[PDB]
Amino acid sequence: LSQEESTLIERATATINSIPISEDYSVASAALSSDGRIFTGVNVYHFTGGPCAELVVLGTAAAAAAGNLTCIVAIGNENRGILSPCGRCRQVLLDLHPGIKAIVKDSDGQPTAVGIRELLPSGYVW
Amino acid sequence: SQEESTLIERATATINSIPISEDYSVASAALSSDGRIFTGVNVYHFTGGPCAELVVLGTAAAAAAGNLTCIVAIGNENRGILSPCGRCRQVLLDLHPGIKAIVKDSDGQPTAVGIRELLPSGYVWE
Amino acid sequence: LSQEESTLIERATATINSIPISEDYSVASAALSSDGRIFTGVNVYHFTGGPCAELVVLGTAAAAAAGNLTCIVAIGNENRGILSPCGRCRQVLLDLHPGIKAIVKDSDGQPTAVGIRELLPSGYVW
Amino acid sequence: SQEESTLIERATATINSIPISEDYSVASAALSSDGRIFTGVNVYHFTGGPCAELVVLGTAAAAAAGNLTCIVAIGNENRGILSPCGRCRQVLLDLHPGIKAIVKDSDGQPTAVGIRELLPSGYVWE
Ligand SMILES: CN(CC[C@H](N)CC(=O)N[C@H]1C=C[C@H](N2C=C[C@@](N)(O)NC2=O)O[C@@H]1C(=O)O)C(=N)N
Ligand SMILES: CN(CC[C@H](N)CC(=O)N[C@H]1C=C[C@H](N2C=C[C@@](N)(O)NC2=O)O[C@@H]1C(=O)O)C(=N)N
Ligand SMILES: CN(CC[C@H](N)CC(=O)N[C@H]1C=C[C@H](N2C=C[C@@](N)(O)NC2=O)O[C@@H]1C(=O)O)C(=N)N
Ligand SMILES: CN(CC[C@H](N)CC(=O)N[C@H]1C=C[C@H](N2C=C[C@@](N)(O)NC2=O)O[C@@H]1C(=O)O)C(=N)N
Ligand SMILES: [As]
Ligand SMILES: [As]
Ligand SMILES: [As]
Ligand SMILES: [As]
Ligand SMILES: [Zn+2]
Ligand SMILES: [Zn+2]
Ligand SMILES: [Zn+2]
Ligand SMILES: [Zn+2]
Repeated sequence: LSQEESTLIERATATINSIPISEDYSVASAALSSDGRIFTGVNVYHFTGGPCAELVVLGTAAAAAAGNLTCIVAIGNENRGILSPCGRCRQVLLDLHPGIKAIVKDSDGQPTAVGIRELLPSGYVW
Repeated sequence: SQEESTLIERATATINSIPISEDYSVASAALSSDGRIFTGVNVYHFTGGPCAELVVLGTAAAAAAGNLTCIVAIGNENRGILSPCGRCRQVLLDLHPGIKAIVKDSDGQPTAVGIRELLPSGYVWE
Repeated sequence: LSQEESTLIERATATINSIPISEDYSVASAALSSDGRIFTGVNVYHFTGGPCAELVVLGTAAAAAAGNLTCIVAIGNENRGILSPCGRCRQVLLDLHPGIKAIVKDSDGQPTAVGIRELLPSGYVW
Repeated sequence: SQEESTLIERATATINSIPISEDYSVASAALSSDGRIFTGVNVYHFTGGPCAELVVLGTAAAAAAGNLTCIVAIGNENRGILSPCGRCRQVLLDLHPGIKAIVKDSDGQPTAVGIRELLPSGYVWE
């Protein structure tokens, strides 16, 4: 319902729907920075651990000296909507942006922002 | 080459435009067949945070860049050109088989080398 | 308190304490199979995503046609005790062994077996 | 060579001793300086599940094998020898710089090749 939430979802959705359907690049992500910017990116699939969209976003933000990221979401291609961050993404997000929130779907399938720590209970502290 | 220098210059500007960091310490820049340039910075993590080159691949994909023809990585602390790691070579060989990577030759001078030459008898993923 | 729990912890602990102190190999893991076997392994640290001990254990079990794994634990070197599985390990465990439990420490720092799904709420379904 | 054939034979027996699987489809066997042989099977996962070779590295480390001198990977479906992937070459070059890998030559016959030759102008991690 949030304007910030709807906008992030919109940017990620528009990003994935603007590229050709691909099995290598099938998810887009968008994150909001505390200094007033939004960074996007798409995943790179590879058996050796190609980065999820969220990790591409982290590198894109870093390249712009974005600093602290407060919220991030991932949207799947072919109108799949919000995709929950995988376990590796949660670990990287927790270690590099502990104050970040991730948008996921609740029981009713409605968008909801959750603290990263809640997505990774008793998380490993690197 | 003009295109070569262009990527080196862009990646160098990128890493020199962000705070010194152990998490974000390398920048990369790639050239697409259409002539566009894409950049990115690595995201270090023990679970396999993406190298700058992989962030670049995802950034280009988010822009529907298509095929990439050349890519280089520049390290912080004035280290200069860094040869692509083994994982990067595999991902590049699988997603952009015709791409070339810039590395330092015997005399420490930059040069463009085909991906296949950097991964002889390479494993071809199906 | 469980005998099965104490034994897994013991096997993992004995495994890590039997090798030279290393920054590359610093954690051991042990998992129980439904067919009556216990598999161990140590991590392999690498920036490209060297496998955590638990992933080495998964490959070791697979090599023995172990089948279904029911419980797994990780023990750090230098008497660090039980280490919670990282986010990537949780994702791999969920996708390859959905019925498995992981031993982690509770508020009182006491060993406790938890369902993998509880360690990865609203988990991404590959 | 006798040692060569030994690794090939061991890895072949390993992959042929487990159920056909898309998650566990390659076996690897390595030789240590002391003469011991270590095996393992890959663990496929998009977040970067370990290749069989990395599982082998962790298995050897759990036995305090020390330095590894040679390693090979054998694929299921009677595919035979598989060249080590780019990520594997990087990890091998960083943790076992003097190791050699068995690959198929021009005539498709097995041969031992130094890791450095498989990763020319390789990135050296610090
Ligand atoms: C044959 N092949 C493989 C196809 C394979 N089915 C692709 C696949 O499953 N990709 C997925 C891998 C990562 C990605 N993903 C998942 C969770 C996330 N929210 O953290 N962020 C993210 O980017 O989601 C993709 C997704 O749902 O299409 C090739 N690409 N060649
Ligand atoms: C303590 N710590 C770790 C510090 C560690 N020394 C960082 C490090 O070595 N990072 C490296 C990881 C990836 C990156 N790299 C390497 C090869 C490449 N050309 O493919 N592309 C690429 O981006 O190069 C970085 C580099 O040389 O500083 C933390 N960040 N917390
Ligand atoms: C300089 N350097 C890096 C040193 C670095 N500090 C090592 C490090 O942090 N390793 C960690 C990486 C993975 C491992 N780990 C974590 C969570 C797990 N339960 O899922 N399973 C697992 O094996 O835990 C190790 C641990 O706690 O020592 C080198 N190795 N060269
Ligand atoms: C649908 N799916 C994916 C199926 C996929 N085709 C599996 C696949 O290609 N796996 C490969 C991933 C790693 C492995 N591999 C590659 C190079 C190596 N020499 O370094 N060592 C190694 O173990 O080789 C396997 C291989 O050739 O079957 C699932 N498992 N769910
Ligand atoms: As939000
Ligand atoms: As070039
Ligand atoms: As248990
Ligand atoms: As050999
Ligand atoms: Zn992810
Ligand atoms: Zn790399
Ligand atoms: Zn892990
Ligand atoms: Zn590999």
